Amino acid sequence: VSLMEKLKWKIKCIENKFLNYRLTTNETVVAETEYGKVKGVKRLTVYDDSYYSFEGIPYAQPPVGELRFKAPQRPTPWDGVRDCCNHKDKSVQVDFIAGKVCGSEDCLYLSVYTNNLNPETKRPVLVYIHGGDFIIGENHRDMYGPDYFIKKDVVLINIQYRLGALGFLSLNSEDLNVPGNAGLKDQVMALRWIKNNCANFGGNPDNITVFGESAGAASTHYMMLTEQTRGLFHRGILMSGNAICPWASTQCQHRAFTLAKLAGYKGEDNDKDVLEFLMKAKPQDLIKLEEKVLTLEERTNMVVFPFGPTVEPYQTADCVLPKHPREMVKTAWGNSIPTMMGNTSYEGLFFTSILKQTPMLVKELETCVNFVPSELADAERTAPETLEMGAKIKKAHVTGETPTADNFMDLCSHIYFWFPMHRLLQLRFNHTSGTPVYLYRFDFDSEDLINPWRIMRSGRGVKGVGHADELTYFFWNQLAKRMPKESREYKTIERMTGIWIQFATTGNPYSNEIEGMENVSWDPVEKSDEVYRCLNISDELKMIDVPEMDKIKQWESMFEKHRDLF
Repeated sequence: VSLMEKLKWKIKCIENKFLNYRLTTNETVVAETEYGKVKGVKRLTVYDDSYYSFEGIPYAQPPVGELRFKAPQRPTPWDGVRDCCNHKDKSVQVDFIAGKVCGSEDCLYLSVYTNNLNPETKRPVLVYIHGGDFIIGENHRDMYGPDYFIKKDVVLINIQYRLGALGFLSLNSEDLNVPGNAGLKDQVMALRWIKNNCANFGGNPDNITVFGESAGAASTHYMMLTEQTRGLFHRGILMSGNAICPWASTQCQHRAFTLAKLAGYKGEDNDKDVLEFLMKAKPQDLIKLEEKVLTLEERTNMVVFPFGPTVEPYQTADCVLPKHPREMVKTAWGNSIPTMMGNTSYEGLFFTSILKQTPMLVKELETCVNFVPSELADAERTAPETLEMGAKIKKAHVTGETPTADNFMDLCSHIYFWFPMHRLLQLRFNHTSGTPVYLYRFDFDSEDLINPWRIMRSGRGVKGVGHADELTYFFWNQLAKRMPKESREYKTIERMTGIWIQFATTGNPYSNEIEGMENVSWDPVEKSDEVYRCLNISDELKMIDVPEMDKIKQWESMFEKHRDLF
């Protein structure tokens, strides 16, 4: 991120602060929770809709002191009224734009938003789990404003959960009770809170939808896989990711020692002494060092992140992931709830600036051996069969004589999103009984309305619909502006929130009351389908054969002689 955009961002932060003052009314309201009363505030949007805002509702004890690295514990109840008229801290993380550490360990909070606290009928509850690679993100309204959803009669809830090493440290020694996945256990405890408390805000605990994008989609899928959450919610939406994506899990049990050493630890590699050191470290020091944790060997083997969701080494009462997510799909309660999945039309455009900084990355397309799924590749990636699989990847994506950056980004869309989606659909068909799954493809490009993640990846002016560009049409943010009612952007906001609300309500994303959806016949994907069909959202809403299908089939062909691994 350039100094020019950093200054522009700081200017936007200040302007947003004063806008939020002008959007705050003097009307406050009290609601009940199982732990005590909370005070919220009525806010306006730039469109002059209004909503009640409760931020900083605790769903767990602050995970500090002896509770660092542990599963969340239920919070202490209070008498009186807890002030929820302002946001709390985000989880400790490196700011995606400023590049300095921010946040606090005191971050286990959720926010609840609704246009009417005493509605005439109990409302669908939509629960958003943010992405950010399990290392960044927040429920702050400068990124995730509820202003578009609250136009309609739903309850919207945005959760936080622990990030980075603080959320995902994992140690083999059973006596230490640090098995991993604390941040996913935070999500579990928040979902239990939502089930138990949403009725106090007008919500229907029998009609909860969990949705999330990127690592939030992997998170939502994990919440559909684990026995810990069986029956807690009723629809799921996986936006650009799932839990069997190769980037969505890692075995990180040996990395706590490495992190401790980077932070000044002088002792030996045993879990007890390593944990003792990490319990005393300042949290900012651990988070700032996370980028250095992966070893030369792990980088060589293309490990994505050092700490993240892991297969837990031993069983505990709160265990979320007892087996690899591919095996968990086989018995998952969430296979039996209505599900919607989708991606954008140029997911890999996300890598534009990375390829500008290091153009030699395109040389990876000469053989493509480094993109072959690890379960199919030999250890050295030199075996003739591995070169043959790489050649199939190359044929799918290299469209001219010499590989290009655009070819690289197209490949990225598939390795990180489309191919894992295909593998999940095919795996899940073998372990479900007719519960429908619906596909969408987000294909609406505008540069009149943008979001902060385009700036974070240095993508202003870059044409195409990249990863996370759809969030602009779901959430208000501090870079947004009021759009005319007749504008293509405004209509896209109405269509996207409208489809998500319709799916959350009924488990079927089609409604003739959504403009442009009248002539849509949106069937779910069947086991017998050889070509997937999806609702493509552009300036129009159209059912189409997934354009990515041919390339998806080319990736699948690598498994022809290894079908047991597909």
